[PDB]
Amino acid sequence: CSCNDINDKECMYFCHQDVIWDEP
Repeated sequence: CSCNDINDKECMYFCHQDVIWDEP
């Protein structure tokens, strides 16, 4: 997962989700 510009709640959400995307 990659988060820095975004918040922790959203970060962890898709972190265990493993969103290998960038543009949805």
